[PDB]
Amino acid sequence: MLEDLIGKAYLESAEDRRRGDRSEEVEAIRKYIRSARRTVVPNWNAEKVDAINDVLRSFNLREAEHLQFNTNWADLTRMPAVTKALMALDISGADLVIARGRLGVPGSGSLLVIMDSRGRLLSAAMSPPHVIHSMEVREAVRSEMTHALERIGFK
Amino acid sequence: LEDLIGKAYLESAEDRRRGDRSEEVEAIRKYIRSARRTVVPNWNAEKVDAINDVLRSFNLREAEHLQFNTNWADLTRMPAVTKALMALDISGADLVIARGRLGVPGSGSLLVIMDSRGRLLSAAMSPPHVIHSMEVREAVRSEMTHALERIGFKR
Repeated sequence: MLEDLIGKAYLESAEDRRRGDRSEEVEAIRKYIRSARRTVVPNWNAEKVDAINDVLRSFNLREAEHLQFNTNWADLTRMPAVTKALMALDISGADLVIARGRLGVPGSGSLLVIMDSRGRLLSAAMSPPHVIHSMEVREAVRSEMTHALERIGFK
Repeated sequence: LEDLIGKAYLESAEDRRRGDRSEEVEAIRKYIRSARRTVVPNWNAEKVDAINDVLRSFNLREAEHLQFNTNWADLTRMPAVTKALMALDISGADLVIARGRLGVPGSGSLLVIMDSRGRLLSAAMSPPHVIHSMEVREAVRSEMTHALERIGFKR
């Protein structure tokens, strides 16, 4: 499904017919997520993985298995959350990856991403650095996971 | 920023990293305030004017904008980031602000603030317009506002 719609969207942009995202594209992202047989999270922290899984369960989505690899190494790259997600994909071969880490440079706060089996970005959500807005991490993760799904029309 | 990046990288490397530090977030704000030239690749006057209205309200120098075809960013995996990098590579500016698609078709919008070496300082997102009927200038205004307030700017 996603390849079909990407090919079509790419042709649209190429022919200057692109005027934003289309309801069928958003729907396909939801369908991809709902049908994913294996979802993996590289984050090892139980509070964060449990928060993610709490939210998935609340949307009737299959829970994520977590990996147990050193994820500090992602923090020496330009987009840590995305690097961590790609690491999870490359190790696991999963259909869906959900990962959380730093947005960009030190100081830039947090980004949670939902990525597909070929390394593409389906949705995401962010929080300010904790030093700017205090929020218990489990609630930050819960809200980011919720926002990442609701923003593409999940109920 | 490189001095703080070095120290943050050493923390992560040595298993001492526990989130972003106040001094790091402060450094990002300083970098943004000190920028000699801010460039926006988005050509749409409505989007550029909304960005500039926000910058002005935060006492920041307004962005110049580029005029080139930005549709082609939409054939890449992270269109907003691609667009920002294109703006940086053409302009040599100190600060780039760019808005475009987050990821795959259907994935909504991402606004990024990028430094002179292509690193991500801050960002903000909106759902696809089909999901949230926000007027686009309100979408861009709110994204620009969120991207600055999340790192501690005050209007």
